[PDB]
Amino acid sequence: MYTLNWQPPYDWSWMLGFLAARAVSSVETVADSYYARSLAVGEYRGVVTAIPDIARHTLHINLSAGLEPVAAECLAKMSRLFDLQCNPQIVNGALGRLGAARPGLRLPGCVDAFEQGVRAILGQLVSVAMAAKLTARVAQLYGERLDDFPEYICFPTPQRLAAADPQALKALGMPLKRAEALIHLANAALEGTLPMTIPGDVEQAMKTLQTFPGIGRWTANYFALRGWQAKDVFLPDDYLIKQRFPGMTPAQIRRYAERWKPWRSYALLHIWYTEGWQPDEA
Amino acid sequence: MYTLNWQPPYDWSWMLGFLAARAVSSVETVADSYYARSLAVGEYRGVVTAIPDIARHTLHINLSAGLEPVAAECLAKMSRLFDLQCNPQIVNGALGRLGAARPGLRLPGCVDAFEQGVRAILGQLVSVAMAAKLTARVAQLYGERLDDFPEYICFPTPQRLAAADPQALKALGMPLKRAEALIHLANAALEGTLPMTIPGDVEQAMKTLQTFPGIGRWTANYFALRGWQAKDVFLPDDYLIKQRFPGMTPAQIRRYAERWKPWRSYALLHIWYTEGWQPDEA
Amino acid sequence: MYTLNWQPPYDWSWMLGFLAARAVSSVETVADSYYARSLAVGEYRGVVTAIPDIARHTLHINLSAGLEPVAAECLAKMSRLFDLQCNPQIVNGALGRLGAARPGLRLPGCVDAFEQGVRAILGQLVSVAMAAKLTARVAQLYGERLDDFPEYICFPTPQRLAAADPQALKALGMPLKRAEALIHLANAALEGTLPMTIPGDVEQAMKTLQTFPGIGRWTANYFALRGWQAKDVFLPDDYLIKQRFPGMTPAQIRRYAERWKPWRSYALLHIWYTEGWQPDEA
Amino acid sequence: MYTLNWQPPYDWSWMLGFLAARAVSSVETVADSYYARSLAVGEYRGVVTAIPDIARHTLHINLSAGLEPVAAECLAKMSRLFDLQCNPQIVNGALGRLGAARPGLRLPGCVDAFEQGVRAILGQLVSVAMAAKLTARVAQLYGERLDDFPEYICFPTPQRLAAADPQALKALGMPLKRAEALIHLANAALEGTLPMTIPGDVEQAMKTLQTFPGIGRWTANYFALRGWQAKDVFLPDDYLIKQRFPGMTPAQIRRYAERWKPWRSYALLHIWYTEGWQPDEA
DNA sequence: GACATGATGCC
DNA sequence: GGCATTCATGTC
DNA sequence: GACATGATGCC
DNA sequence: GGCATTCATGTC
Repeated sequence: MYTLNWQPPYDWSWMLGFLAARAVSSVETVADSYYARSLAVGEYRGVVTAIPDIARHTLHINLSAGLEPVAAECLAKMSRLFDLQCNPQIVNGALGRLGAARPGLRLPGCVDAFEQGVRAILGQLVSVAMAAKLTARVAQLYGERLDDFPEYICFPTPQRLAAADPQALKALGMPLKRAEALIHLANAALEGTLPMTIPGDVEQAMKTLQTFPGIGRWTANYFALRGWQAKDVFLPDDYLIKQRFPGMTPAQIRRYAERWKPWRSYALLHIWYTEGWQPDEA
Repeated sequence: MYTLNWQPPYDWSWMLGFLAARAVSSVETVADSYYARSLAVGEYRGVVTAIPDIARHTLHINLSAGLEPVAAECLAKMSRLFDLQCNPQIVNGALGRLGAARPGLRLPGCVDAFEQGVRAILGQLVSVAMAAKLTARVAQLYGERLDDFPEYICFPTPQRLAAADPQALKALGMPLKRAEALIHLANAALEGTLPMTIPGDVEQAMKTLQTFPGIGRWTANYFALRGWQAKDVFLPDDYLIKQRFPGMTPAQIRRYAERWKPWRSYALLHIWYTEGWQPDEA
Repeated sequence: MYTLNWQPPYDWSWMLGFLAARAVSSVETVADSYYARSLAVGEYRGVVTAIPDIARHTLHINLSAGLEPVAAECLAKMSRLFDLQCNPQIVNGALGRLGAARPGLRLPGCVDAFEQGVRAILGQLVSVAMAAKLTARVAQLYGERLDDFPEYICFPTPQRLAAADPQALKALGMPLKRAEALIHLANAALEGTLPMTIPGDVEQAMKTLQTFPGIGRWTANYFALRGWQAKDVFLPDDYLIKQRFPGMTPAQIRRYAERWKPWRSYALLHIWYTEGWQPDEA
Repeated sequence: MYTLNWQPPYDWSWMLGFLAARAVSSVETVADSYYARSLAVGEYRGVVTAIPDIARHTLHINLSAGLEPVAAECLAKMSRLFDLQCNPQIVNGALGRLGAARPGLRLPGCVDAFEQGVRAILGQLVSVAMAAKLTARVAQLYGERLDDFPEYICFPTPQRLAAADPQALKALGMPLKRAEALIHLANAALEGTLPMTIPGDVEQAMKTLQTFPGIGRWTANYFALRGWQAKDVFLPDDYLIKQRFPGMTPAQIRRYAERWKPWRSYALLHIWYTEGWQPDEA
């Protein structure tokens, strides 16, 4: 139905793969040729299906009737998730060989910042597959199901988690703190203290976030990257990044990684996916 | 040449009219058959042009190639500006009579909540034409002209206005406090303190807002209305509203307005743009 | 066994009577000729007895054995409780006829600024009789008893009230918010944010107290008057006072009292205990 | 004239010796057999003199006519300055070896928390001698010279120092930050933010003090020691202490010292005054 | 990983 | 010594 | 109109 | 009485 353009190359397998390693049971559905999920925009809802057209470097988007009144915003969310805006060779041109291996690499964003906020928090300490299982449990319990599509369930809204009880959340399998951090986050959402859109001054914006309970500099950096699609942010405290720069302290990794300015968010993703990348043997 | 749907009726005359009176030179163009303006999404810039198609119950939108990478968000910004989600058959069924004469009414939104904030402030205690000239100045002095279309100019981003001299602003015609308020607002917009999207709790959000220098309840409400497009807001502190509700106080008005919940914003528009209106004896 | 003299006149039947209506059971004993109470200065405990020797305008203070390692401090407390520094000449000369009735009128302070804080808050709304009852109940629940004087119980420390259960204090006959105030006051005392001695800028000090939950303008003034023995404070928003100035709004009364600087506290006392008194409608 | 009791033993030579080394010209006078200094309690000023009576186990204290109205408080201040409450049997008993050679050791207090704070600040980084003359200059400038005894000047009041030009002090001989520190301390004092008396939670009060500009943990501690006469503080950051504990980080010294509570303040002193002192190797 | 705590230089 | 910043610890 | 100040009910 | 909210009122 609706269609959006992107600029070649676009590694859809990599993107669809990435999104799939984090897909949430009953909220998302990832296939080799399309991504599909529940979606809410105020009281409006339904399902969004995105199908790439490698041939016409186009992305087709289908909305269920429930979402039609807000079609546009839906489209905007998808474009932010997929990073259509990305001009692959402006980025690659500044990343030399670091990306040469896969020039179609895009920044996996999100369809909702609050959700991404919840996602980045449950991702603390644990594995990607576990954070997925976890987020599913939280969704299963606090997320509202679709009348129109039973098989689907909407991601928990801010006000549903705000009223949630720590003990209940904790029960799902997370420490008491993690749960409280989630209940705080939802309140800043209702109050509009959590930026749902990429702020002008990202750093300051991030600092503000780290004052939030349960949100450290890692949670803040990663959220900046996914929730805001911040393109020039690196992660010196990331598990892997540590293991990718063996023998270095957070400020040398940051001080090192600052050579990929202003596209560090991309340099980060490349390093994550270059199987055996060791800093330049110089 | 994209296209967006809308449910009829839709008083296009009324809308454009409303947008024309407050149109800012170099920034916006409003003809009786189309609306066009300068737009900026981050660092992407160009010019938007919407052309209502009454036959099709459709809004056509063309995009300056400089905005094609971010077409989706652009389309979303227009849909918010024109209130494309509105199911009038629902709103009017709710207000009954008050909206019987102008069933095609829509809430005139904005293209960017920050811009609309600036606009709200510069709209304080002055005629519409007045403010649309004051503002036009600001956009002339702190705006990013386009190369693709020199004729237009982008609204001042928060970074260009954040680092502005109070006197520099004041000198275009506004108390110093007013120039100060825009400076503040601009800051919250850099550290994500200014909610760029309708928050869950709009009362709370507004209350917070009010602590912002240069912002009172009137400005908060008008901001929530145009900036967030909140549908159940009313301005009992407004100049004309006082006139429409003779000898009645903010409180009296406010609760009389309670009869229109959850669509007090539409009710407002109907009363404003309906000269000679007056409350009942019950 | 200890003497501290005073300048005449000194209305003792009035001082004691006052301290009598407000006397707290099991903590204070007040008769026609002497005053006695439990007293604790840190880990030092014991009873204090005050016996005025009108004939030789000297006050006889006796101290239980446990307080002797801190006699000086006890004496100082006793002297702030009885306003022995007062110079009847200066206040009465400055006041004129206002105090011609009772020149021995003194400013009744306290023995511990925290205690007084707990009294002031409790002295809220209820009658003086009620207050003493309510206060005594708290002392019974949180006070330290004395081995040598089983009939006496020490007034509760901040260390016990900070740890108090608001519901426990509530069950004693006070609104939840009122108990939440005691606890806050108690905590303030622990971190040292409650002035235990008259502060350089009484005014600013008081303004800061009002920021405390539970403390309004009245409590903050009555605290300053009794707890710091500030001599130039007035209670324009007090009950009885309002009666003393019929038809006058706090600001009026208050503008009137300016005529008494800097002995407004003393002024207040006389006007309070001069039943007839009325302003000069000139 | 007045007499205060003290429990034996009391090493008067050491005590008077310690005050002497830090005696401030025109403020204090220290001699083999007595101690004298100016003293103002509100608008009551005069000179205080303390003369120990080894024979009768007592401290004699005379006050100039100016302070007689507030004499009891002068006695209390003196009792705090000379630690008259101290029971050597208790402290020493518990302290063991440490206080075995000089069992008459006492905690040199102060006669005014504020002044003491000032002293703690001015005494930073420089030698006891510097601080003394440094302080002296401050007193001669913002002080209140006594008419009855012109060679004496009352240590400057908060209101006075709060309103001093930070550059005037810089001139007296101190960094501009050491000066703003005084202006700040003085403001806190004007409004009651500076605990003029020992708090319930001494730990929490010190933590708070360090927020004060110019005040660190060292000062915050030294302040709790002399200003509040806290008996359980240690100074693991003192230049000399670090020397008495060679090759031990503050946290280590700190933990070792835990063996002297609740009298770590005394232990400190003892240790301070023992050249070849060193912790037990085991 | 969040978070409190413990271990160079500058001015 | 206060103060800023960057490692390095160590529960939970 | 924002924004100080003063001057009715619900706890 | 604390306290949040409301109706003038004067100012910039």
